[PDB]
Amino acid sequence: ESLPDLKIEKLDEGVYVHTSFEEVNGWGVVPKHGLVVLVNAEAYLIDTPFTAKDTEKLVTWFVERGYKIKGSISSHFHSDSTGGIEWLNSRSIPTYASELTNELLKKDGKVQATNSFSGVNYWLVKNKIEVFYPGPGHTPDNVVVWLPERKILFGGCFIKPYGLGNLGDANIEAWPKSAKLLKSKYGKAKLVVPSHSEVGDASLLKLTLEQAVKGLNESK
Ligand SMILES: [Zn+2]
Ligand SMILES: [Zn+2]
Repeated sequence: ESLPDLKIEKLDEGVYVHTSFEEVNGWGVVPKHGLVVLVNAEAYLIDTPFTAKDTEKLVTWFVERGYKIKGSISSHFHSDSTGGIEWLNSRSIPTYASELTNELLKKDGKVQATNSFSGVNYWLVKNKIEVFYPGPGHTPDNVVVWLPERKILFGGCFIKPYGLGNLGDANIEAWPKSAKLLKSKYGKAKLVVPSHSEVGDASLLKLTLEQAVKGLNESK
């Protein structure tokens, strides 16, 4: 009835932070950040909004300012990251997903991305966008997206300094190990964009690490 409208804010050179909302069973509504990275005249969707409406608005807002949407990539199989894939597929816009996240969607009777990748890393665009997989954590497929020439890290729902959040499809045992490996590879971070918290810096990495180890202990 009353849910904030899609917000698109500029983050750096060609990087935009997009936020959509959705009523789940928390203290009500919960915001979710994603990103549009502009390479040249080509935009890329790092995670999509929860719905087609928000995904349709986001796309056109960029197409309006003369940018062709080259594709999207989802961080994990959940909805704050895969909802708008459907809309995108019908408009036949290249959609990407990890082979584990596309398997998980399938499992849930959800439409699948039209492009898969595997391995510890994938260059969506060779020297500008890397997708890294530190290992099971928030969910078992969650990936992280790295912006080389800007030191920005999109860590979606994996990065959660203040609270682990939805433990639904977690791997509490391994989150600490992945959280540790992630702090190592990309500690060279300028910015770190969580899915449900204010933008940060290398510190959100150490925070989620303690947050995760505590979660592991706090269960045994
Ligand atoms: Zn999630
Ligand atoms: Zn989430």
